[PDB]
Amino acid sequence: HKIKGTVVLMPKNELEVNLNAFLGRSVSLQLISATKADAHGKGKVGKDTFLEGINTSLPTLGAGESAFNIHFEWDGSMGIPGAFYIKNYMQVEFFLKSLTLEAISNQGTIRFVCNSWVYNTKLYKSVRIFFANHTYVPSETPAPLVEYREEELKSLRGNGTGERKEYDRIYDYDVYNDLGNPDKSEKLARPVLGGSSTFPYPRRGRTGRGPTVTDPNTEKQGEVFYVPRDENLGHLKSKDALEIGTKSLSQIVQPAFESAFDLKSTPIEFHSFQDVHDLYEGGIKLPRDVISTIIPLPVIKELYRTDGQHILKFPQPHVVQVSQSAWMTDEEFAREMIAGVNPCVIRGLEEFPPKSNLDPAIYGDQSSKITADSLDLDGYTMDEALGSRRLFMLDYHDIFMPYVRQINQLNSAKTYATRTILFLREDGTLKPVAIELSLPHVSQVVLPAKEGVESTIWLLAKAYVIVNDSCYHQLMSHWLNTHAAMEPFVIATHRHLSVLHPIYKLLTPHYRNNMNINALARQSLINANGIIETTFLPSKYSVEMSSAVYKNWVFTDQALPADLIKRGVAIKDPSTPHGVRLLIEDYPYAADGLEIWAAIKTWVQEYVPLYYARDDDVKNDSELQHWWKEAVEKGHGDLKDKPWWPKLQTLEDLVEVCLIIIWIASALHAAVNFGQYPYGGLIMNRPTASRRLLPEKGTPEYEEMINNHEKAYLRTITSKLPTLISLSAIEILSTHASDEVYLGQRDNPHWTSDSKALQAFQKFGNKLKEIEEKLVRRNNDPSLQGNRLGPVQLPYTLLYPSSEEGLTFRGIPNSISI
Ligand SMILES: [Fe+3]
Repeated sequence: HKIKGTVVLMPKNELEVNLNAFLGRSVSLQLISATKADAHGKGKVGKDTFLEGINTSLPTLGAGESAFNIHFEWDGSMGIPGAFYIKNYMQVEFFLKSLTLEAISNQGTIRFVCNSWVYNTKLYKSVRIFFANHTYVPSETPAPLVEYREEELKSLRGNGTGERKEYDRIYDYDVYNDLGNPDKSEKLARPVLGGSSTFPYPRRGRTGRGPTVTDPNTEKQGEVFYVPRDENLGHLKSKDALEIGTKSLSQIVQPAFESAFDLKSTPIEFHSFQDVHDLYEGGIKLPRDVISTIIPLPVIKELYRTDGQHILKFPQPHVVQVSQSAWMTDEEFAREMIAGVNPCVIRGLEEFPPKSNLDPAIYGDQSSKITADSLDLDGYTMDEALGSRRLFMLDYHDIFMPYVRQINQLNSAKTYATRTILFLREDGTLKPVAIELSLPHVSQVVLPAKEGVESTIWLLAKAYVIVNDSCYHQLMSHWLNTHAAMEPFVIATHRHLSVLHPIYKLLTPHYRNNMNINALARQSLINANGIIETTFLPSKYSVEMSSAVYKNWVFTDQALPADLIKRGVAIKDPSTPHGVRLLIEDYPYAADGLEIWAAIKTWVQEYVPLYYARDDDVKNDSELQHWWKEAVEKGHGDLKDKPWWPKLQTLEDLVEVCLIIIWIASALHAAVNFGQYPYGGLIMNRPTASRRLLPEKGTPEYEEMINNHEKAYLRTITSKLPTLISLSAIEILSTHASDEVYLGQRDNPHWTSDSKALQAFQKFGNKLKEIEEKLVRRNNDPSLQGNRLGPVQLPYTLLYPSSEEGLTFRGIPNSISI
């Protein structure tokens, strides 16, 4: 007869960085039948129904939320509602949370989970439609809803043309042709990444602003880089809009810092290690007009403590919280390769010497010059060490050698291509035993030393290694393997899986804020003269170097067990719980990771069978098949010919693909992202650039090395000004916003009506709490102190599932959210 409903929404003002106006004829809803169809087979549509009154007597409401009453006339000819249209006649958009229809019983309640911005009706080509929270593979869709389902998908795809506007909900692909700024200056031209065999690259979200005047292949600049509207996350609290901090850092803060150095208001260079420690003790003193430009900015103002006049004070990095000098030890240098910011590059060594795969015609003999007899392996012979699998390496030789010549031509950059040899001691810790520093076209081996000028040469050798590692970490482990690799799957999901689809509901929580942070990164982080180019060694070659590495990116090798085996740090072993035996038993990233991997695997294995009983059902799901086809052939289309792509013809394939996607977006990104300021907030520990080669004997640079090793170090690594910018950047990227959604959580508890899926999700969340307790016990186990805490006394918490807000060195978000 009449159906009572409650609409929950958020006015615009609540999510930026008058309630009676919603009443009257301002907002119309029309219910759509799931069971009665018109003559053309489409669900019957009801009459325009308007919000009747405010509902303050609702206790479930959250911050910024308002609830409205509504009553629908729905007679016996109309059936059961499964969807609704909404039309906003106001001039201002609002954020629609939910619609709930009440019935005589609690089972007869129908829930609509919306979470979508609704703009004025005149801006939309099609009326906004929303579905109830029932889950349906395509063949199970109630017949009267079939055409609505497909038409909404078509609306989300668009036609591949047009400039995208703020309120568009159109997902499509384009190449990375929007990073250069040639119309401003020819020196800001950058290669188009993607769509060629020279520069393969994952696609990003299409924006459609059109060509520059000087280069038809490059996309012109804009003040706002479009993302589909519901990707562009609002926040209740402006301090949680961390993603906009990078834009302010580049466009406002960096020019202000630069002015202070131009005017010689502060020393241009660090002169001692104390000058660096000062940054988080008494602070750095800057002119008042610089401070007054910085501290009124949202987000930016949270990065520093200030006296309001002259002081900016950075927070104390975790890595120096117990020992100011432990970072200099060989033990910590080695330990951070398995428990640091970038713990996933080290490889097992099964032959010696290590060899290069580079073309000898271009580079020279590239056989390693390290000799077995020069190494102190704690009394082991090389034969013994290899055979017991105690030798490991951090090999950046082949990755960097193709670019060293171009980098070293730049004015203030000089680098080597490095290899580091590591030995696994009988006590279970890694020992660095040699570093090889190579140039193309002298190339030196450096051995550990604790005394004399040689100990300084060794300290500098470690710095060149970490410059390699930092660049690889930021551009490859972090930017390429998580942010960039994931965006094509986000695009494909929205274009081809209905909101009704079980796999849409499984994956989309692991996409939150991903396209948004990436678009802001294209604008201010990885663009020409952006933050990365300004602060990291390779300058304008940074992003294209990640294209060279993408040539070898393999989707199925992103699975954690596969990665460990590929790198030779584990072996296949069915006698173990996880199917792999670690060659470095105490390996913190891998040992904790395997626990998280297994819990996600169990969740996916218990969810997929709820909707697919047999391999046939996977093959016959046309949305799933279109989704995976497009993700590979367009989204990662430069690699579409590779044989290792799963074909998605079996349940096992579907589980594997979903598990890998969830892994990349949650635990992998967390493990490489949230340690950036904790380890790298001391620039000497994680230098981002090197500016000169090793001094030659008999030069004043060499004499300086003998008499003042701290100054020799600081002249080698990142200069003070880029240090200040990069520390601010990585402080932002290392912070959890207070509205983060962590692994095992979801934003709405009624995301599906299927009680079976809800219970399996409850079990997943409980397992994560069990694992966190297990990991806590590992960090309290004295036998594992050597690798989990190290000389820096910093327990490895980066894979604890839960976290409070802030710069916490722990917590696994669902998604690539920062
Ligand atoms: Fe990130």
